[PDB]
Amino acid sequence: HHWGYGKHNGPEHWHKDFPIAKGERQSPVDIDTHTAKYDPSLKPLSVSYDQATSLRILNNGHAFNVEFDDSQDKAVLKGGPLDGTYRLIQFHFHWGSLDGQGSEHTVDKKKYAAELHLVHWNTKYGDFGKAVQQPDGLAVLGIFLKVGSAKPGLQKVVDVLDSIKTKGKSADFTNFDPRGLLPESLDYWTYPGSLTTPPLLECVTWIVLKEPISVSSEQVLKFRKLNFNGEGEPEELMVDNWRPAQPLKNRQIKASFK
Ligand SMILES: N=C(N)NC(=N)NCc1ccc(S(N)(=O)=O)cc1
Ligand SMILES: [Zn+2]
Repeated sequence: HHWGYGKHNGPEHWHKDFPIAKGERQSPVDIDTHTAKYDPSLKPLSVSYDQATSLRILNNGHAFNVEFDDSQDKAVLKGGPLDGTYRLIQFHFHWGSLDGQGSEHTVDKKKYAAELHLVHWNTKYGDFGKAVQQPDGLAVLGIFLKVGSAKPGLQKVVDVLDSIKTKGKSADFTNFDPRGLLPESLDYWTYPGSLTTPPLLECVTWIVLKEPISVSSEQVLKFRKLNFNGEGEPEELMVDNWRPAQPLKNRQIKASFK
């Protein structure tokens, strides 16, 4: 009876195994655009993904992760609110059963169809596992997805999903360029938060881009053909794998723009 996104094991239950679920800096949050504070101390984001080395794509029963070689500074995030270098380890998405829901963060209470999370860890901590134990261990770049025109840089991801339909399946996924998932603008909001899944550790500097990317209906429909279940188990579509907005508490979200 492990955590997930059903009625019996979903977000409202997580606190029983992970009491930090009711902590002081949980994610995601609603971003009130009028109450976000423009912060002139914030720097432009530096996204350096030209040397990224994707390796594999995995259905882990919650989402699918596209994994990167994070043994060197090949794909790094710097600048913005950050004071170190953060290596890309994986990206994944959260999405809905319908286009009207799926994002984790919200903007003036609006839900997007999905949200991309590019997960990076602060190199001074040596490994991801050590970084998640630190208040500045991770930087997650969040990008909203809306349904409209196709995202050509997503299609390579979409097309491999049939090979990792069920929990525990992986497929080699080399030479994927994550630059093809970015919007035009790197304007962002930032705040201190948490992992949005168990163990819900309060280790993340969130950087949420203002400008969404557009994906096609057909692209997101392929996400919704994935399964939470393993092969040879009853089919449960992998949909609505998002945590809803959590209390802001003693935080003000900062804007890089205005
Ligand atoms: N490196 C990993 N595979 N990360 C992992 N253990 N899962 C940990 C993890 C990483 C990121 C997020 S999120 N949704 O806050 O971006 C949740 C959980
Ligand atoms: Zn995520």
